[PDB]
Amino acid sequence: DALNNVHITDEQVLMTPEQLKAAFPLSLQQEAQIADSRKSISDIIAGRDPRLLVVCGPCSIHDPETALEYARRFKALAAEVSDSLYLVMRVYFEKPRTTVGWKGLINDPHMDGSFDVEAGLQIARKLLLELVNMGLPLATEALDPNSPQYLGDLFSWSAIGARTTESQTHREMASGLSMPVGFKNGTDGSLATAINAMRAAAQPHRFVGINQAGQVALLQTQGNPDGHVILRGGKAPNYSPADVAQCEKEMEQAGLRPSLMVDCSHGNSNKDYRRQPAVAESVVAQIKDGNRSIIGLMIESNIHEGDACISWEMTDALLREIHQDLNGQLTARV
Amino acid sequence: DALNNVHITDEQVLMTPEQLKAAFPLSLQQEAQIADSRKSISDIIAGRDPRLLVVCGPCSIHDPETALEYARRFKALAAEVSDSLYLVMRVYFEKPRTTVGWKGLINDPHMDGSFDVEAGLQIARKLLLELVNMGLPLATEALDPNSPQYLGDLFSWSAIGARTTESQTHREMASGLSMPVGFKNGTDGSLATAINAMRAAAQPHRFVGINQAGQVALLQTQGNPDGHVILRGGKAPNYSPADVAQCEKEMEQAGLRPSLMVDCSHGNSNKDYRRQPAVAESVVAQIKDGNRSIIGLMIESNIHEGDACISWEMTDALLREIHQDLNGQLTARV
Ligand SMILES: N[C@@H](Cc1ccc(O)cc1)C(=O)O
Ligand SMILES: N[C@@H](Cc1ccc(O)cc1)C(=O)O
Repeated sequence: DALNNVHITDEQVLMTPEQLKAAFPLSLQQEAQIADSRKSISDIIAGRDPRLLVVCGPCSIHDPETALEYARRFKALAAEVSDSLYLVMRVYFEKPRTTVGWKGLINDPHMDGSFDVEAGLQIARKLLLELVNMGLPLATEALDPNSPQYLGDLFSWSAIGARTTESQTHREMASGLSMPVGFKNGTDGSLATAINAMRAAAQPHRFVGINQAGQVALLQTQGNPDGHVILRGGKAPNYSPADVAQCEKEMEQAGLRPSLMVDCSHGNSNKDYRRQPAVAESVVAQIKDGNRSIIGLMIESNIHEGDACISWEMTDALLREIHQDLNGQLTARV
Repeated sequence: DALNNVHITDEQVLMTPEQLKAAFPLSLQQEAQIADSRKSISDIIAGRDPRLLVVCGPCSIHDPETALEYARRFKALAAEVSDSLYLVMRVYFEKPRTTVGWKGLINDPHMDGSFDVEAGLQIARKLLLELVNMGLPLATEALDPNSPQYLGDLFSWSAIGARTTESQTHREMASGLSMPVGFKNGTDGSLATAINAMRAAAQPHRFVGINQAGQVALLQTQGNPDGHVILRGGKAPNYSPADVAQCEKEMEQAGLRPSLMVDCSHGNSNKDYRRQPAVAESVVAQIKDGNRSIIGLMIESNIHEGDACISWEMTDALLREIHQDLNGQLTARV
């Protein structure tokens, strides 16, 4: 053709969500465990559970074995602290916002720039199934309408940022996701985008995505009742008590019940791993001081540091310190 | 299902690109016309055609009749300046840059929050076909891997921004597009993203999109040889002679022959319509003083003024004045 596919040499129909799930299905036990973790995170966000939601893990998943080692250490740490903190392992296969670099375990699993999406999807789903069998709740970030259909049944929490809310085809996708959702503030620091997205997510909507057969589809949503804001900083950090108070005020003026998670990383640490514990400790001080809107923390943490990810030893010490400082000023708030 | 589509109430398969094009096919005259306008734009970008490429039109399309009214004036003006300026009408249905508001003619053609994408696609393609039959080359912006399959056969030029380059599944989509492509600089003013994307677009690549049957597919690309940079400001405008010289320097240092278009709007006018003409005039001055890299202009222009769109009268006066000023210096470059 003179106009169509002039610069396309080949086209290959991808494996569908149907086929991926049939090749790597969930067991009844795994399904029940995931539903229960989603319910627990919903209860925490809604204030019915006193514990603090801690989404912690690597900046981006590198390979299955390292992720499993981190998961072993993380589950070990979580069993000791779960009476005050609900640890959820973030499994991000890719990093937002790059013109450059490795495309991640799903797109380039062989790590040679070959773009083998189909093998990456199977590797990722197998790894996620293994993580679920370890008893770990998993956290993701929604960046497109396709990956929820392939892998969303394995996650208990999702972050929503500008890649969703600034599209028009699927800006309302959060209202149709089966998991609790946290809405990141604007890159400039605007809370309005996150607040509007959180309010809209509780309502029925329609968006363009795919069906289980990999076909472009129009989806009608029911509304997602489990939403909260994520404070991740803008040009300047926004975790301070004054910024938290401003967030609570803007949420209350929107008619929402103030519920927010503090990202200790990117915009509140300014890309430096050394600042994350300071943000976490400021949040702990605020919770001690009768703050009730802060429902969770986000922490970027690898086995080693240096990346804005803190080392595993720092993560262990920090989570233990938070648990010791958060004695029962969290049962105080139910 | 207790895990899948909990908050989804309905799902229907959207009309495929195949079916859309079967319902609203291109006549062979329009096909040859679009191919010829693509070739002419490619010639301008490569420096074979001395004329200046001018992409100009509404901030976004409001409804079909307003678009047609604009189009008749724009075609009339294009006829009278066609020896020096090659006019291309920008037809942007979606806006980038929002989380609230009207979803545009494609998603909400009834403009009542209905999200009737299937009717919007047909209305949009009907409008585009009528615009093509008026003899107007058309310009779009690629914000999505699916909309090119539905409507790209009607466009002669496409802008490429962060929505493409800062995804990791279709970051190379431009290398597989059948039309010349302009790469916008980063929001911060960084030229590296646009330059790297422009270089990568000339190479064979792979990206995830859809086939003509609406199925998720992996596309292998041949490479797109018709690329240029779009200067659209950052934290400050970047159209000045010093900024253009720096862009030339960075492009040459990347191995690219300097070829750029100056956006007289968003970052370069500070979203103040009153400043758009000055920008354009500056570009004119630079060409009169020996510039060889500036190949085009982009102008946001509607029937009425202030949106940072300029009025049609401002547009007409500005384009005529540019045409008067440019006559001889353009053939002297090639
Ligand atoms: N299946 C997803 C919802 C969804 C459906 C279609 C999509 O394209 C994206 C997401 C869930 O249960 O959360
Ligand atoms: N059909 C487009 C190329 C394309 C193919 C698949 C996509 O998902 C997107 C774009 C063109 O000819 O320009």
